[PDB]
Amino acid sequence: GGSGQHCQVEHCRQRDFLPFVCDDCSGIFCLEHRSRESHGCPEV
Ligand SMILES: [Zn+2]
Ligand SMILES: [Zn+2]
Repeated sequence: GGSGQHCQVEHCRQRDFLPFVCDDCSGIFCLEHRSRESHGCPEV
């Protein structure tokens, strides 16, 4: 929207994404990124 929230994973793209933050991991996460498991969520 305005440089407010961006996927923690630097590898992620710049294009718009799904603003999904992890309860345990404050870092921003995407809906698709989950399937990739690039972040390695503790509850995933
Ligand atoms: Zn992402
Ligand atoms: Zn997480």
